[PDB]
Amino acid sequence: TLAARIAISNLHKQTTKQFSKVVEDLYRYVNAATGKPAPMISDDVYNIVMENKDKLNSAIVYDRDFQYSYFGFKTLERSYLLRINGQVAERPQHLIMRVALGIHGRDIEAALETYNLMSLKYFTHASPTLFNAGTPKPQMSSCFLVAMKEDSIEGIYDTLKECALISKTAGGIGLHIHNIRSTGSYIAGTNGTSNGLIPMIRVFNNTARYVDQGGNKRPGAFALYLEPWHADIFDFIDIRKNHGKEEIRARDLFPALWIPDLFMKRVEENGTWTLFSPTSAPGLSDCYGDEFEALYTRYEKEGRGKTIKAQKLWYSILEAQTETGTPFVVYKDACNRKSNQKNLGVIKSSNLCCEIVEYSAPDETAVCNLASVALPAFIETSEDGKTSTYNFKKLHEIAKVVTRNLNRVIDRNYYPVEEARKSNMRHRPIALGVQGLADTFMLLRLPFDSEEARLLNIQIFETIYHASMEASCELAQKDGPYETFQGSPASQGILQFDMWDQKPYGMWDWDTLRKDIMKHGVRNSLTMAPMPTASTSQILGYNECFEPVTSNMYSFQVVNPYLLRDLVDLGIWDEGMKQYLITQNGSIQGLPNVPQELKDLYKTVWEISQKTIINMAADRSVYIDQSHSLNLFLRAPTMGKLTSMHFYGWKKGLKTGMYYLRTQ
Amino acid sequence: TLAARIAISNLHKQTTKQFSKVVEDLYRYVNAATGKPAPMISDDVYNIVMENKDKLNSAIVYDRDFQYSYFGFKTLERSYLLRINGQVAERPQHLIMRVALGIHGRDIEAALETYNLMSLKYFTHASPTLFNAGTPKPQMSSCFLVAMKEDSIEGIYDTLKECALISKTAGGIGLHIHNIRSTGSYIAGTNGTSNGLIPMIRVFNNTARYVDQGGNKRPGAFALYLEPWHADIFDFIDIRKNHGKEEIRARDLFPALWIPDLFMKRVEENGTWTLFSPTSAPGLSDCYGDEFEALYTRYEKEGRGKTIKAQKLWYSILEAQTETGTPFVVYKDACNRKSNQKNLGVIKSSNLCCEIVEYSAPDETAVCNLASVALPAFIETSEDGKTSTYNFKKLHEIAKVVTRNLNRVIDRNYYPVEEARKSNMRHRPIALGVQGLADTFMLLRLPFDSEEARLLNIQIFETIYHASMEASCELAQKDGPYETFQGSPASQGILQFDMWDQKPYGMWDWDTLRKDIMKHGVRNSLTMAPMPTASTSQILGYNECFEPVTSNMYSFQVVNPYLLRDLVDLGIWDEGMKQYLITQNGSIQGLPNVPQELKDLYKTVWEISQKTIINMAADRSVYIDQSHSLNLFLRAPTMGKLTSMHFYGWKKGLKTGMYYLRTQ
Ligand SMILES: Nc1nc2c(ncn2[C@H]2C[C@H](O)[C@@H](COP(=O)(O)OP(=O)(O)OP(=O)(O)O)O2)c(=O)[nH]1
Ligand SMILES: Nc1nc2c(ncn2[C@H]2C[C@H](O)[C@@H](COP(=O)(O)OP(=O)(O)OP(=O)(O)O)O2)c(=O)[nH]1
Ligand SMILES: Nc1ncnc2c1ncn2[C@@H]1O[C@H](COP(=O)(O)OP(=O)(O)O)[C@@H](O)[C@H]1O
Ligand SMILES: Nc1ncnc2c1ncn2[C@@H]1O[C@H](COP(=O)(O)OP(=O)(O)O)[C@@H](O)[C@H]1O
Ligand SMILES: [Mg+2]
Ligand SMILES: [Mg+2]
Repeated sequence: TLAARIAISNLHKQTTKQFSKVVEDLYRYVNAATGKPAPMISDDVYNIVMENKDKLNSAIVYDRDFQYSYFGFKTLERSYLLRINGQVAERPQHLIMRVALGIHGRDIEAALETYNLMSLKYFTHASPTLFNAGTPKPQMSSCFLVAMKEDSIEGIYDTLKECALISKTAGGIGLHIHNIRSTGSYIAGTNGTSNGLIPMIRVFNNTARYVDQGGNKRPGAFALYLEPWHADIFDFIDIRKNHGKEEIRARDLFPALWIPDLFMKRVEENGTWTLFSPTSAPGLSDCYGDEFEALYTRYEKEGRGKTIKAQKLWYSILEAQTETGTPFVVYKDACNRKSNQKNLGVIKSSNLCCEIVEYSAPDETAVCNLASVALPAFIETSEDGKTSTYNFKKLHEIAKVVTRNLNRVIDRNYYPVEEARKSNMRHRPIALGVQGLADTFMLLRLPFDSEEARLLNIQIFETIYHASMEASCELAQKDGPYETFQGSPASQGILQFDMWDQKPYGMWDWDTLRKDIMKHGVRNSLTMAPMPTASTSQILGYNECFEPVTSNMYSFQVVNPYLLRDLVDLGIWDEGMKQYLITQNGSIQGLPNVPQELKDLYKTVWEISQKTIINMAADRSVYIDQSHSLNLFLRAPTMGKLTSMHFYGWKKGLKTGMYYLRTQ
Repeated sequence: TLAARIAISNLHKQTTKQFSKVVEDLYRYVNAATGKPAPMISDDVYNIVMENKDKLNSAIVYDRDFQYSYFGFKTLERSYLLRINGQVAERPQHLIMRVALGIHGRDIEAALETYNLMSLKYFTHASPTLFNAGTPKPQMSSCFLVAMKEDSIEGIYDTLKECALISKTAGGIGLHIHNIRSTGSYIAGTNGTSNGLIPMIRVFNNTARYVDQGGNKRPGAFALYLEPWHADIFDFIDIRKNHGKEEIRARDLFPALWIPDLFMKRVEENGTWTLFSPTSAPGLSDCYGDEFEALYTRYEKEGRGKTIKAQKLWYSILEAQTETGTPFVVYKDACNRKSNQKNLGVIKSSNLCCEIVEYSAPDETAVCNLASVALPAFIETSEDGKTSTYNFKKLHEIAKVVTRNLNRVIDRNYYPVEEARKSNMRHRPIALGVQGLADTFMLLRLPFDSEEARLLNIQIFETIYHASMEASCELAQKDGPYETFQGSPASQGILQFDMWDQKPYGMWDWDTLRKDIMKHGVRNSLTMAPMPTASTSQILGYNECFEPVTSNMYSFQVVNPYLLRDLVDLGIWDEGMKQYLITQNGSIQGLPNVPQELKDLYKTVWEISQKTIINMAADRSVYIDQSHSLNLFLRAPTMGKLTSMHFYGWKKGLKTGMYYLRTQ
């Protein structure tokens, strides 16, 4: 609580103050053990700082280093602040300014604006952008979607190499493997027999452990995508199980289902499902919707696969999620039907955290650059105040700033492999998200499940999508649309919510925007993909992304600051209530002397109906370009509950039915 | 014993008889599950059989199918005889003829000669040649030596792919990794820190399990080579240990030491040894001898590494061999100093079984094609007889036949990767070996450790080397020397034994041969590499390669046929002696009523002095081009014993000090 203004003070004492000097130290750094010059700032950002040192040096407000809570600062200290000899060289303000310069280059005024907005916590960029912006090979991208190059040892190992090269410089990976022939399929060149996915997965698994994001940084992180008809599907979904048969597990990877509607239809009808090897039943990953169903159905009649009962696979899916939190679930038809990149071809996968939906192929590895807007920063106490209100106007303004940021990142990025550069330069996607929706709702006195919260959620996501497309239309006016604009839904005036066949809420003028996009283009094929903010939310001191809090009382013991305020304000906060909190896993329900309104406001995710989560996810989804990383939380899980959740999500038209399933 | 002329009879009944018809069945075969034409004979060998069916069909003697003992036939049945639908289609004679045609093509008379000699068991070819000769992509090579392409993720994964592609089509691999920076070395592109060899080994390990020699054929089989100065050396040697720390072991691979003399010198002097990362101490793998010692010594003074006591590494080497049989030991200086390929550059590794010594680099993967001569087939009962004698003249004749065979294999081979083709076409090495030396010695009434045996060993290897170079000089006269002949020791008249600074035994006219090689060249850079014959020896029914028997009584219980003969001939073979054999692990020493001469003749390897093995290995080594796969066998092992063995071998100038160390 106070140990923050204590440990930040210590860094100040143990660090150089003047920004242009820290930059000098970074830039002139030599790796001692090898005596090699190891500059930690690009030449270009170095020169820019030296030619602007007074302006740059004087713009920085180090008081702002005290915006960070204790965990936030320590998060910054451990992994983000550049170090010289195991000693931290950057103060948080310094990091921020390096990033704003990393992103903006010669445009100093744009860099100053980003410095102010980030230092004041209106928004942040994703971890890799913070780690690497303004450094010599700035790999600022968070996400890569990799296509298995070919069903051959040559393509498998070309793919493995690619993944290694990517993991080297710190992305997370989604990799689709639908085209690999299954167990027992014939191998012609040697008259042999395939052992299927598992032994191939195990090679990728080891690669992930080996290539730890730059040498002792973080284990490689790959999610694998598979359509539920693949004949190896039962072992794939179990890849994370704790119990026996070590040679058949792949514990360092994450399995994801790329589900066609037909699977769901068959599950609900209590029908049959057919398992195929892709050699016997080709092209299934390369179509979707009615076209997929006609193709699948024919192959199924032609006897080309093995028939089981659908509900047998399902029950196994459900078992695996209950035990491991995986596999993830992303609906292939929804993704494909409702994607502005549909003119590129069929989208075969999502990504490590199920927010990105972008087209990939053997020659194109889809990329995304991310940032998240801090939703609390736009609450103003009103002019009388106390009403508090929500400044949608400023939100719109900042989302436009961040849009332009993520666009510069595209052009200034170092891409690990050529397949990533080719994709990104062509198609130009970007990913805006949010953090602290829970905090916003709290501050404003709205319960998560309330109709008021429902409305705010809709308006926030409408404003972010509108702002991002407005900014992207602006950039297309200056710089031209992205190469692949023509033929896109957006070129026809079909925007995300149109694809859900809905009217927009209408807080913004979508018609003028649409008129404008049709005439001038947009600069980015996609703009929205709300992400977990698993790390960045913790730097800023807010609840991750768009989920309710999991607990009003984490563990160092820290009680929800909004709840604490309230308890003291009511003459009820004593030792007998702090007790009823570490024991109650952070709940206040049923608790004796506590007003109903606080109970309704400080509900945990474990106490909110997942029908409420799904509904709200489905509401904002009309304003999301890509998808979003929808964690599901079940207290006492049953197959019946799990089933109704997936199905409710599925019939709502979600793209990401489920990220992790969390239990207790 | 009789179950052989029973199970062979059954195959006959269950197989088609006429050779050209089995060929027809093979050639017209369709993979049923996929309906793809899967011809199991090349077009070229098919056409040859059809244009010569009477001659081919009538030359075959199916009585010869009864040359094979019971284990031999079953070995053939399980893995070698081509199958159509899980049913064996080839009789052994058929296999033999396919191979002779696979090797010889249009030269029918050469094919007939090879058919007679193989069917009559004068010699055989190595497993891959038997599996694949005359099939559509005939990969007949047994050995590949792979250079780690570069100290980078790009080169590591290009290497991994290469190994996969090779393993696909059934070779064994030696891979040298001396150039990979060790644990804690700096990584510049990302300001990180290396985790060294182990996590990289684990990726190769998984690849070996995955790529099982054509799809369900046999696990991948890789040996790794490392010079004992590499800073990761303590964990490398322990890679096969059974006990804890699973993440640090690599149990599906085999570690091999590539030892400079200096290591040994330092061990014996009780001196220091210095551990380096190759980034801090470059070029050590790229020189040998005095040049290596001056370079190593300087780096060691310049403080570039970590200093320990030599005997600490050694003791650990010795511990690991005691427990796992590994690491193998091959002396880098001996290999390099005494190699006809020395004009190519520094040889950085041996192979999976430590018999091959060939140059490899990022663009050249050394290859070898193998065959073994059955030493027993050249015993004739003499003209009066009973003396038995040894027909050195026929041995010479057959070795010349096999030389020409292995040369055609080179030209007719399908190479899995371009690096293997480039090497093999340039340099053209080949590998002759032997099987049943133990049987030969027995039949002839010579104890393994006798002076008579010593002499025969010297003469056999002299005759094989002479014959092989004679034949290879013949081919150079027709076809030109191999591309890289000029500048070689052999081009200067320096033959293997010259490099040991020895005179040849002189049973053959080496001077005329030398005159001839100097004028005309040889077709192959190398010709001799006696191999384990771990499988092929068992097909023919003889003791593997050049080792004494391990036991006069294996397990189906089978007693040494030469010993059995003797016991019945002496009125001593009863139930009380068969007993003293299953219990005595197959020994006859100390046994009451048994003549001294039989005790001396039927000594086990466990009862022969390893000084005798080393001596005899050192004797024949002067006639070996490459090296040979020298297993060592110790009853009750101690550090002192193990040490004197390695050192005695080392001072004898051996190339392969040790293959496996076997214990009990
Ligand atoms: N376990 C195992 N799997 C293999 C092996 N070789 C290939 N595979 C798998 C990898 C691919 O999914 C599939 C086909 O591999 P390739 O395309 O390299 O085989 P190839 O072109 O020789 O035969 P094809 O014409 O594709 O049937 O079989 C092997 O040696 N062991
Ligand atoms: N554990 C781990 N090892 C790595 C990683 N990246 C590279 N290595 C190892 C593999 C090589 O032995 C060595 C050098 O790798 P690279 O040549 O790909 O690194 P780079 O060229 O970026 O840096 P350099 O100039 O070579 O120091 O470090 C990593 O992300 N994790
Ligand atoms: N452990 C990880 N290693 C590498 N990349 C990751 C990891 N966790 C998340 N990512 C990448 O960052 C993206 C967004 O994740 P998020 O948790 O919002 O990241 P952060 O908050 O660290 O910026 C994911 O889609 C994924 O590609
Ligand atoms: N398990 C194996 N897998 C692949 N190759 C092997 C294996 N064992 C031996 N080899 C290859 O064959 C060579 C000679 O071995 P040997 O035991 O004489 O083979 P074989 O008797 O089967 O022909 C070795 O140097 C190695 O490269
Ligand atoms: Mg193929
Ligand atoms: Mg490098």
